[PDB]
Amino acid sequence: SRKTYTLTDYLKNTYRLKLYSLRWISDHEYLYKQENNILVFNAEYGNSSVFLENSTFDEFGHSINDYSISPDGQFILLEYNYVKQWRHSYTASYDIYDLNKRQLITEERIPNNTQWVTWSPVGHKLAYVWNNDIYVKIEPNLPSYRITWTGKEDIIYNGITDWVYEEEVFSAYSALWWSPNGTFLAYAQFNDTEVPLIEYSFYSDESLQYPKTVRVPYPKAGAVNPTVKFFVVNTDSLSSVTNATSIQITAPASMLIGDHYLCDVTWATQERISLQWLRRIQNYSVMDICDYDESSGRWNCLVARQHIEMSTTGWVGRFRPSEPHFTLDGNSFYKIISNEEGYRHICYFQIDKKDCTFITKGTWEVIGIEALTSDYLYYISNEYKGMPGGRNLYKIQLSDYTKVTCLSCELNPERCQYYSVSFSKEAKYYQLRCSGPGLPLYTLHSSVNDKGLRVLEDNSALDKMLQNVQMPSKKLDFIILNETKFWYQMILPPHFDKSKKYPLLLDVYAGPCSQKADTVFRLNWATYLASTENIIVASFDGRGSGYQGDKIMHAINRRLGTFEVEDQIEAARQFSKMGFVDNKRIAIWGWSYGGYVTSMVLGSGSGVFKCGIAVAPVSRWEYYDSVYTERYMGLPTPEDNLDHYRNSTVMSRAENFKQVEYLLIHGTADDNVHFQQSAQISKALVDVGVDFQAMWYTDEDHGIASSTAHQHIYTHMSHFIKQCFS
Amino acid sequence: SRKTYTLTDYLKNTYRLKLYSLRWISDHEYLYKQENNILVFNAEYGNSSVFLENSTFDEFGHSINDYSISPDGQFILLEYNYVKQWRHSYTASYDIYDLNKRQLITEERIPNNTQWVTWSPVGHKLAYVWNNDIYVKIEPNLPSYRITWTGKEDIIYNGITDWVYEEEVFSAYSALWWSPNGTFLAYAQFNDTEVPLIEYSFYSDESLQYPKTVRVPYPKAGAVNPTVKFFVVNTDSLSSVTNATSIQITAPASMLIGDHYLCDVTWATQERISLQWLRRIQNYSVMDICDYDESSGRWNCLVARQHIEMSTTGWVGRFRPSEPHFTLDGNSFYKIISNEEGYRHICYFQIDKKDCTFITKGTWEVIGIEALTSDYLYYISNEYKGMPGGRNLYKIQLSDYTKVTCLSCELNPERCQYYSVSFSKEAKYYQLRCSGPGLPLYTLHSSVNDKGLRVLEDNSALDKMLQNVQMPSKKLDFIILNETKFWYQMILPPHFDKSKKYPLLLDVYAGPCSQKADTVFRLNWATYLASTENIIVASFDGRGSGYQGDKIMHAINRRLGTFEVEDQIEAARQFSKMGFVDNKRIAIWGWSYGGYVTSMVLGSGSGVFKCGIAVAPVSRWEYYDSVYTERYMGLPTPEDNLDHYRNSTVMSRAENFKQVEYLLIHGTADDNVHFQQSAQISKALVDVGVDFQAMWYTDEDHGIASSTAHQHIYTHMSHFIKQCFS
Ligand SMILES: N[C@H]1CN(CCc2ccc3c(c2)OCO3)C(=O)C[C@@H]1c1cc(F)c(F)cc1F
Repeated sequence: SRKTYTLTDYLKNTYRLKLYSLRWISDHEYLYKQENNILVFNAEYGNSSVFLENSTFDEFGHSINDYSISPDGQFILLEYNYVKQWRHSYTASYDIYDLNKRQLITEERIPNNTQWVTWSPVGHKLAYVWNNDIYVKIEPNLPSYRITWTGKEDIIYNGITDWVYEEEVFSAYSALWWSPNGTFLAYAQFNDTEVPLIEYSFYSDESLQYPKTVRVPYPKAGAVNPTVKFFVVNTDSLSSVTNATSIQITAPASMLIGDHYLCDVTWATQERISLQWLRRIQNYSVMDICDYDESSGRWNCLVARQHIEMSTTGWVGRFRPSEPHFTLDGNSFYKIISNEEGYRHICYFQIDKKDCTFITKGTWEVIGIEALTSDYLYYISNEYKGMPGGRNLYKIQLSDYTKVTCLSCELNPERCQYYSVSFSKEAKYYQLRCSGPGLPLYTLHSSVNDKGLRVLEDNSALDKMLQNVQMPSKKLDFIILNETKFWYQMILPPHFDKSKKYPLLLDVYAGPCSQKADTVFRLNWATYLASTENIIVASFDGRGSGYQGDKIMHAINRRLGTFEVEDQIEAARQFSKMGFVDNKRIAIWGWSYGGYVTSMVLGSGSGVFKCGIAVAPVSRWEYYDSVYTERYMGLPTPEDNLDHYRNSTVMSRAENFKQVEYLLIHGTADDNVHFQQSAQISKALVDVGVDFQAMWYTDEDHGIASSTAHQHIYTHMSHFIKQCFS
Repeated sequence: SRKTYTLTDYLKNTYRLKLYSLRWISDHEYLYKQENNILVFNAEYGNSSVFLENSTFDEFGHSINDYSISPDGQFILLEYNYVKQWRHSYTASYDIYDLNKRQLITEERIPNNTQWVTWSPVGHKLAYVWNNDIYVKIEPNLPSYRITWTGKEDIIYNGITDWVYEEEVFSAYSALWWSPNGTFLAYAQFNDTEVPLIEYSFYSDESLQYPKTVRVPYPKAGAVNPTVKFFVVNTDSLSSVTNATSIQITAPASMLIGDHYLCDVTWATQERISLQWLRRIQNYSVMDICDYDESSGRWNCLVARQHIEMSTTGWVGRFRPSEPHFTLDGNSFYKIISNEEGYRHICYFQIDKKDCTFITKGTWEVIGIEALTSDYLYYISNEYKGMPGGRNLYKIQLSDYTKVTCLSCELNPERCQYYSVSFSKEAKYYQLRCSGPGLPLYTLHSSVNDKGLRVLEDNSALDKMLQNVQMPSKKLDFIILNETKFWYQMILPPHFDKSKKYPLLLDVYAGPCSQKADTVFRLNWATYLASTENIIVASFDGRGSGYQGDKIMHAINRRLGTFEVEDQIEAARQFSKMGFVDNKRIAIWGWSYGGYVTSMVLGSGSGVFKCGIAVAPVSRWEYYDSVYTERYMGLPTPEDNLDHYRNSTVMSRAENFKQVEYLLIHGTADDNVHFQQSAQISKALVDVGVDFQAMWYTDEDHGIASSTAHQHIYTHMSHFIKQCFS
């Protein structure tokens, strides 16, 4: 028949998925950015109007990669000169455009190289970080206010996170939090003074005669961590002559005793804020709730109003302890915690009551609390059809927990089993985002009746196109390892025939709380490998997996590099026994953590895999950051878990590579998983006399995402798998 | 028949070449180190005696990788704790053993981490460098004498060279020169204060958590060079309370005007020393001759006694201006300079006479002045049979230049056409070292009659072995490019048949003044490729080549990356037209400069080569050191030669790689040709969409010589060529 999904189709993106990215600016309207201009839509009827003309900035004399509209509708922050840094951080230039007088504000503008800018939740206030310091701008055109004075590049961070807090705990560059009505501005301060530095070369443009040495504060497992401090300033009592006074919120005592982290900050009310602290041994976490003392200016976190969240089987939280969701009066909150059975469900807390009440339960987990009203609590779980690789929106009645209602399950069971949601400001309207198993589907509904208002995007255009091509099929199912059931998924070739014996590629990640077997629709490298190369691309979620309860997830506690890789081999070993697998041609590949596992699996001497590809893998945990590695491995000291830190390296298995064909790929500018980790993998192989393929990607980081590097690395890998299979 | 020379034979060294390394300690005896003990031989009769028993140091409690016997016979310098640095430099610990009292001297011993140690030419004096400073030890057991006090790691070097002087001009770490009778000690001082640094990561042992950044003062083309100063101290007028006074010898004026180098120091007499200076534009070089002023302590280099050596066609000297050889009275000297016809021959100088007299002439060149007596001058040239890839020892009568006599030519024309020689102290005896075309042959002779005394080693043992194996044959011959003849050599497979069509590998180097076509016997990778894989491994010496006169050598002046690569293609293009070459399977590979050419050739779009391998190549000249690059390319400024610096990069040709199969190999710790150069080659290929193979060698430098890396890199390459050919 016609043609297949080729590699060029994947790299050149000839089949484009359509999205529908809207931005709720109220409880009735959302902004729908189009390529040229920005519209404004009326959720109820759908009528729309141009918010601002595409031509409006024709002669701005600068490319604008991003806009940001004040919660006022009164102003537009314009971002340009974007210069990416790490996964989330980056700097840019900003100009504020007045929608009132339609004038570009030119006085007291924001500095260039600003690290972070953000409006207050309600007016048109501004808080930005520049040179690691925090500034506040009560008016778009008024002089700025210095909040902090201790900023020092690479040493002291104010309002922005350092490398590890950004990547590991906050997953953001920003470390500042406005209060509900913009009155207060809370922020964190990080001190990297004694954090060791990671140094690597950056070659830059050909014209750069001498390579530069990039050095960033990065604590590797067991190293000295950055320290943290919290402050809350009053953006209403700030002069222009006085130095704004930032009130510090310290403690708790149970955390000050030793190395700790600040893992969450969520405002309860106009004057109440909650902080969540975590010990370096991510076993024990403490949440404090502080009130602003009217006639003292300070903040008081009452003991008795704090809640301890710990774990005897593993660490706290999937990645970081859950986020609390406070009721209007802030006198109580809902948050996802682990079950007495080990399943993450919603617990209802009274700020001054020690015990909470689980409102949900069962052998499934609540992914996330999406919205809260005085009436209902909207959450997303994988309860439906009892399959953890699904996602549906549910709403539970706060008056009767017995009354839980799924709002996505039946909308279109055939095409959608994986939703994500986006509510308007008061949760009066919401947009459901279906991403599989069929083509992505975007629709709008209203919370009063959960009535379907209309389809925002059905990817019909993409569909029309995809019928002229032999697409691969996806099978989501499970197998049974001694009692427990583990899910897997296989990307099957067009006209798949269970009679024939296909070569198999095991796409692996297997990180703690990961999930490679789901119902999401994807047009990636696997699509091609199956559509054109007729290769089955499988994925198995074994011990360590997430969203299935701690008994499975914490299985690899203080024991990384064990069961999760062991089960990957087990899965393949079974896949081959299913009759449509040529057990003579079974390969495995993964990126990041998946690269670590690929290597561990190829070095297991299992004999199951013929060849494999590791892309930017981890070779030994003492090389990765503290926050991540220690959450699962504890500390690398002989009193804690050093022995296992040593038993789970890749180099220690080098000898067993004699039996396989291996391809090691790593970007030289990887700040996350340092090139060092692969430099130690190759050295071990060379010392053992093992031949293998290699490929470095100069100036590329953990993503190898630049246009040319991306197309280059998949082409190289495609050849590799073809060679190993044909 | 039996078997072939396999890859394992090459890597595991199953067929060992025998040598005969002796050390003349007089004009009648030499020391012959054996594995266990050290013997002493009587050149005349051959009788020998044990100089020191192998057991003598059984319980020294340290492995000794090297000995050094005083020109006294009285002492033995013992080297241990060897820690290699660059190509020549390294540090070690030293203990001196007294052969008189057979006692290990324990007082005032030499410091650990000593950079360089050396005896005086006659007694048992010692001069060593430690922490970049010079110390002198008049007695093995007496307190040391600080000569210099300005030493500063990576900034100021005293008595030892910095990176570039070591690698480029002196080809040694040592920068100190004793006078004939040990009275005076001359030394150079280098200042790297403003030399930019090259920085790269060194990952070290797996246990090293954070990679270290190695940084060394390295001037790249056009960068700021180190500056130099010369001093001569009197090791006889040194107290133990006073700070030794070092008299500086400066100028010349014609050199102080701008950037210059110190390219040679050779003592004439007990009180006379000669220095050779070279301008940064290695066009013009000045030799000063200085005498020690008896009643003034200072040194005077008389103008009038200095000689200018320049060149209008190219640079001065093959690599650095030749070394002068003074007559006993130091009132005249012989040195190899370029002919008026462009051929390097011996010129006779009177220290105060401007013009010299050429004693040799012809269309061949004098390789080197080996020995000088009041009677004859012994030199080595490639005059015999008129083939520049040969080497023979000649002696010319100083009384009649008409009387030149070859001393090696006829000894064994069949087996030996490439000799090197080693004279006893007074040139009363000499050892000839034949290294091809047959098996290496070592013999001893006496200068009075040039009588053959006896064979020292004939590699009979290796010969007996090699007859049980199908060895490859070597053909040395030339072709004719418009008038001129250029030599080539081919390593032919056993039972070669000019009827059959063999795949061909072009082994290339082609650096300025290089010579890949010679008559030397070698057991290397080529041996295997031909003996077992039946692949012809050729080598062609075209424009740029050396030992054939400047018309050929200076052809690539200020024009690297042009003719020398062009002719490599030309040679292959002819080789294919010789009927025993499968022009469908022609490959090319090279290391260093040969890697640069391989890349330039593969990016020429010639279509002649199918595949190729570049090992640690140079991609663009602005990346290599100043001294080397500028000697051939001038300065990278728009007023000099920047345009061509830019036209000869490898990246600029990236596009044309679409047509070939390429393998890029580079060591990550290469301090010479920085990994940067290949990081820029791969980046260019990725940006152009070209697929290729790669392989980095973690912690290996320009040599990739460590045991495991060495065996690893040839195995990988062997597979590559086989894939490309079979
Ligand atoms: N660097 C890790 C970051 N991360 C957690 C992100 C996150 C933070 C906060 C949060 C989250 C998720 O959900 C809710 O709140 C990961 O998921 C994996 C990342 C990883 C693992 C490896 F082993 C690698 F080698 C390389 C690598 F980047």
